[PDB]
Amino acid sequence: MYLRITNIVESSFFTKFIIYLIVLNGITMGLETSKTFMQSFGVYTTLFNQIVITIFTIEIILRIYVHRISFFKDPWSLFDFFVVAISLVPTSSGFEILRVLRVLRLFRLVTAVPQMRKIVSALISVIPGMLSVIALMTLFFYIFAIMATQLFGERFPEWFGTLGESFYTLFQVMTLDDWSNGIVRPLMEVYPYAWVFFIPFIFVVTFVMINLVVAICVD
Amino acid sequence: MYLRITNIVESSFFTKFIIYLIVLNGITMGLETSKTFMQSFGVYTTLFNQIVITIFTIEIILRIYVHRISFFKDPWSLFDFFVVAISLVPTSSGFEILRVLRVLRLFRLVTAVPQMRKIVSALISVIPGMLSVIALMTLFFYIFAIMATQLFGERFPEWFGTLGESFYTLFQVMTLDDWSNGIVRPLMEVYPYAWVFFIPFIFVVTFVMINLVVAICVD
Amino acid sequence: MYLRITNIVESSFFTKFIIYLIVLNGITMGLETSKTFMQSFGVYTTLFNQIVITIFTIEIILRIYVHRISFFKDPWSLFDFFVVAISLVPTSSGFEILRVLRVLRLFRLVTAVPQMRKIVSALISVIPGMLSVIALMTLFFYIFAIMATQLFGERFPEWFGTLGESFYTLFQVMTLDDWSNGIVRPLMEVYPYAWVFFIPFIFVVTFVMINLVVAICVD
Amino acid sequence: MYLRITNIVESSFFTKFIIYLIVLNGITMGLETSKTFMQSFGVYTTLFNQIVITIFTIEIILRIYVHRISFFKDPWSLFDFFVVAISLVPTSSGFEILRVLRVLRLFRLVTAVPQMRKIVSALISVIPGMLSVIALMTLFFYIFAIMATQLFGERFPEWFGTLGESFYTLFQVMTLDDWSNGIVRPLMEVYPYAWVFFIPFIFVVTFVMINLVVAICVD
Ligand SMILES: [Ca+2]
Ligand SMILES: [Ca+2]
Ligand SMILES: [Ca+2]
Repeated sequence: MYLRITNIVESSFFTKFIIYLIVLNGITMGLETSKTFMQSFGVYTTLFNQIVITIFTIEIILRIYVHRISFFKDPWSLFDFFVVAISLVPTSSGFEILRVLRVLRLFRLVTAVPQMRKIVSALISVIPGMLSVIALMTLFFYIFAIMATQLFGERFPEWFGTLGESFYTLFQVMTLDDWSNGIVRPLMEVYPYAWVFFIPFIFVVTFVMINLVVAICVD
Repeated sequence: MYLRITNIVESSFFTKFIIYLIVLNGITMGLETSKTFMQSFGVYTTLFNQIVITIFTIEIILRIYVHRISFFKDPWSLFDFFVVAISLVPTSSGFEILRVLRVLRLFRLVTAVPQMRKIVSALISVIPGMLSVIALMTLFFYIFAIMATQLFGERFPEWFGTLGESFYTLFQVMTLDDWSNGIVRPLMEVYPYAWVFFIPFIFVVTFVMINLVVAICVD
Repeated sequence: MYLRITNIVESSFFTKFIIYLIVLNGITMGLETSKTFMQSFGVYTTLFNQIVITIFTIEIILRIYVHRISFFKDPWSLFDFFVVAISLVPTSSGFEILRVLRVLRLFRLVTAVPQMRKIVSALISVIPGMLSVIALMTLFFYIFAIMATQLFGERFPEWFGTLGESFYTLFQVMTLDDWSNGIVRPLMEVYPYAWVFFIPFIFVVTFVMINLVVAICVD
Repeated sequence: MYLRITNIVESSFFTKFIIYLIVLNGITMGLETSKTFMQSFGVYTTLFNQIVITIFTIEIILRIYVHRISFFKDPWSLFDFFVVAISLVPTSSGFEILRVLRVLRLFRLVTAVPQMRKIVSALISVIPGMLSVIALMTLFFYIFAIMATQLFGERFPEWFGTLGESFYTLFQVMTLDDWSNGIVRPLMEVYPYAWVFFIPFIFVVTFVMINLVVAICVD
């Protein structure tokens, strides 16, 4: 039966049927957004939803008999396994985020269509050439975040009262979002010299980000 | 009579006469901004307007004889038809935006002057080389915008209550505009982990956006 | 006497004596900032100022005999002329910005020193290959600024009441400064669809601005 | 004993032991953040901290015998000296930042592990190409800041009262952070024309910065 199903699986119709289902389930989940639509046709939605999840498990079952170990060594394959997995956890218990993480299956439209795969892969491909810097930054963030927590988190615990918060705040300064009037100006009403901490910080972190951008304009 | 008018239309004088009306009508439309100017010379400029709109339809009518099916296959030409057409719809009824859309005819200074035409075309040509990325992002937005609406729209309907509002809010976070103490920090007062949605969101969407600019610094 | 003075003017001493005066006057101007320093050594600094102003006119006089027609055709020279002229307008009368524009003489350190000259010139030379785009943008701003004054100016005059006010607002949105919470969200409390005016505006204006940056990494 | 020690110091195991201590003292400093942790394991860590500091002074002493004058001419060596020297100053007297600047020793994970040094050096190397511009700007910032103080610091001393305050404000306007609603709009309720000072200031300073980024994407 193997070469029967391997012919079924590899069939354009099967792929196109899958891609068709995604773009239908995509449309379905945007309608699940409306409180109106849900009162009207929620049942229609929840069963069509449960149907699709079965069909996707069927497919993923078939897809593995036809690739075995080659499958679990394929990123894209792995992804699809993992996304439908989430979608499988019951409509109750644990963390309600799961019910929400389900919408991640609309990322299968990226996986099931090349060019997208191309583009995604084009994008991803740039990452390893950056991990040298990224690690540099995270070391930097970590070091300043600790200075911040023990320089400012007593009078300003919302922003710096905890390592986690200093990170968050330092990240915010880095996106340069409301970073003067929002955070540094106030800091200075108590600590005149907070500009000595954050102006160097800004320079470093912005400079680095410019280099990292130009690095992707080279390789 | 064809070659008579095909010599009128195709003439230098004709083109430079059209350009002369545009830069005149453009100056006329900025004087219609002032409530003062309108109480004195308002009548002058309303007629001057109807005059030019005639002249432009006369011209467009002429322009079509001289070109026929060639004309409805030229972008720049089509534009001028559509823009003058908008300028024809009576100063009443339906919606008033059409009265406001009339100011789009000053885009003819682009259409009817090279260099501008050149420069506009330079920019536009880059678009098809982005459409892979653009599509990617829209799918990304769509996925997150749905996830946000069902994670935050109950307590925070201003921002995430409707699919569209999540789109809007998400675009805002992307421009990195007051996303911290303007959206995220609030959200957190209720959903401590909301950083886990938005910090990732930010990496991806800024990352991508960096690439898309590096692409346009290659082609 | 000409070649005697033409030897004074071209003299390394003279050149370096000017450079010496600038950096001294510059330091003098940041001391004039302090209310304290002015209550102590104000008269010192006022005379030291009038002195230098003569020295710079004497020089610019000497400089002209030595160069004649050649001098009013040298950018860096013309500047130096005009910027000293400003410094000559009596410590009174007309506008008091003239008392303030006097600190533009410290832009002579750019003129009277190469490398600076080099770099400034390097920068400036990019401008002409941008005027095609800059033109395009101005037309765009002007078109959208008009629309906005006749679409939000009536209820929202602080931000769109006048053609000038809209230009400013539009410039603010373009720099993405508080554009959503500060501008578009409010607007939208009255005009639900203002987003249809601003999101496109923002795409266009930033796209164009991306190109112009890549343009200065082609040339 | 020189070659005995020159073989200890230069040894891989000595390096890998130093890197191992950094990564441990690193972890331990992010734990000293928790007030909880300090009330339980505080003594453990303060002792652990004083230990490593000796080990680092021992090492830095050893490192010097093995290199002599070659050592105080190596950036990376000097750094480690100065950072450990700070850490040597007793847990008392003076400013309190020295007790905080102590966390700068986690910058040794950069100095004493290749790849970072590479990347760091790749960064720094770019700086010399920038110092021509950087200077230009700093003359500019100095010039406008003086103008600003005498144009706006009487009504608006928070932001422009002092030469230093204007620096800071100008820096802020440059990062484009809340610059309209937060600074320039206000100024305008008193000085209608301040946009004439800040629109140009913004152009100039953003232009320059675009070049400077394009400069680094070529050299
Ligand atoms: Ca910003
Ligand atoms: Ca901002
Ligand atoms: Ca803000």
